[PDB]
Amino acid sequence: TLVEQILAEFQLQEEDLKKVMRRMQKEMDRGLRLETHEEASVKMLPTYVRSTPEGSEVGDFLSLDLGGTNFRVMLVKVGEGEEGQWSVKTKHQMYSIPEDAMTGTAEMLFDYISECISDFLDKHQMKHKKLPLGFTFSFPVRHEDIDKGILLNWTKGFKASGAEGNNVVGLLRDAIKRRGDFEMDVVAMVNDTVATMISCYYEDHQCEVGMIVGTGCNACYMEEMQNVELVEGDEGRMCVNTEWGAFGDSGELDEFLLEYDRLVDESSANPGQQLYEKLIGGKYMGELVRLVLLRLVDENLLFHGEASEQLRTRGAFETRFVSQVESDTGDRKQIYNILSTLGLRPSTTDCDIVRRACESVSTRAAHMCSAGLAGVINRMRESRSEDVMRITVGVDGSVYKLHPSFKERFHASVRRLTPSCEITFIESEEGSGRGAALVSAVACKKAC
Ligand SMILES: Nc1ncnc2c1ncn2[C@@H]1O[C@H](COP(=O)(O)OP(=O)(O)OP(O)(O)=S)[C@@H](O)[C@H]1O
Ligand SMILES: COc1ccc2ncnc(Nc3ccn(C)n3)c2c1
Ligand SMILES: OC[C@H]1O[C@H](O)[C@H](O)[C@@H](O)[C@@H]1O
Ligand code: NA
Repeated sequence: TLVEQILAEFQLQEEDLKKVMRRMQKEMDRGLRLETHEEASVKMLPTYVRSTPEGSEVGDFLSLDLGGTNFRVMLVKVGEGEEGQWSVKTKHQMYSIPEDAMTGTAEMLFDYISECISDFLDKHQMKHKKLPLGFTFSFPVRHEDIDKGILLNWTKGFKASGAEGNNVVGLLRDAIKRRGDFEMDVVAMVNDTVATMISCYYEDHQCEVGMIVGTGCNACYMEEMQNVELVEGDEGRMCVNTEWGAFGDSGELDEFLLEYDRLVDESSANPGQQLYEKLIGGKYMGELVRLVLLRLVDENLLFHGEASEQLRTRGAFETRFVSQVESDTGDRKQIYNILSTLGLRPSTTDCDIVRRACESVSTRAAHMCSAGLAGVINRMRESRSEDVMRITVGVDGSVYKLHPSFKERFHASVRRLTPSCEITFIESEEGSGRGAALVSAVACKKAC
């Protein structure tokens, strides 16, 4: 009961979720308007990705993916399909980011990116090939066009100095000039949410929402042009990057924030920023569980009130451990092994408590995430005339894909909050790479 009283703090009633949903909708409306776009916690950044009236280039494309724990370079072949365009990743290489490069300047980081591109083109006999470049940049960008935009600020622990406020495409093109080895036609820069939505659209034309639940958490959707006041025109739709991770940054989530949320935030690389994301993302989930277990040990409710050296160190309870604990069949074998590796010798009840602590944090993440998506979907419903809105949501991220129960708790909670909406959820197959190449193929018809 004492353990259950502490875990009860993570509960969110239907009215709590509807309140989050309504406040998300409010912040989304505020971000789209000129008078409030600047002070808005939910930035609602125009991407310049429009509902295209046909015009795509076919062939091989080079796709870049910067945002995750590592960095990826891939080759994607695009062609004329039934729907419109098919796309397939043919070659790929993952590169790790060094400590001195992540701490170093923007020019140091982008030179390393340019060095990785050289390594890929050399080890694939294509340095002599002038390919259009597609760039998936999983960070908040204020766009001037499809191939132009400034980094607003780093998120998810990134720190490369002299990057914020500068044209990201400009940094990459300058780094390529600084090398002289190869030549790239940097054609498009898209967010990971956008890349995911675009790749899912060719499988289902009803896909007008992109959502990422991985290290970070964010969504994009197709907004009516007349509602995107930060761009000129009233015809068609434009994809808007909500940057919903920053919801709560103006105090919108204060009544829902817990001692563990406050501890994660103070110790993070961005204190006071990405608060909503800090309740959901894989960068923070395992850390939230760690802080809960530590509370239980101080209250003498877990491990006889004794925590290990590893359990008392930041980042030790990895997000994958949350997913592993919740995959346990009931024999406690998976929980025991995780805890033993963390230097603990848990009892049968300690294992059960750790499971409960994991479910409490991951259920809150799924429910909080659902209120956001329901907000986007109901906002889209309002700006349309039909009996039932049938919409497809394109999804990516390890938390949503790999966690044993997140997906289902999330789907059930979204459907509950979205009446007269028929939602289809599709997972992206190489969404970041294919999406960036698909946007690049259309953008090529105008620039290259
Ligand atoms: N089995 C797992 N279950 C749940 N979460 C996990 C699992 N494995 C890793 N993670 C976490 O999820 C994150 C990695 O998510 P990824 O899908 O690889 O996306 P990413 O490319 O690293 O960055 P973004 O923001 O999600 S596009 C890290 O924060 C991990 O701690
Ligand atoms: C739902 O809307 C869609 C669906 C699929 C798409 N595939 C490629 N490019 C798209 N849009 C682009 C690229 C460049 N611009 C100015 N607009 C695109 C837009
Ligand atoms: O990667 C998932 C998301 O993580 C962070 O919230 C970024 O600010 C956003 O650009 C990205 O889409
Ligand atoms: Na407009």
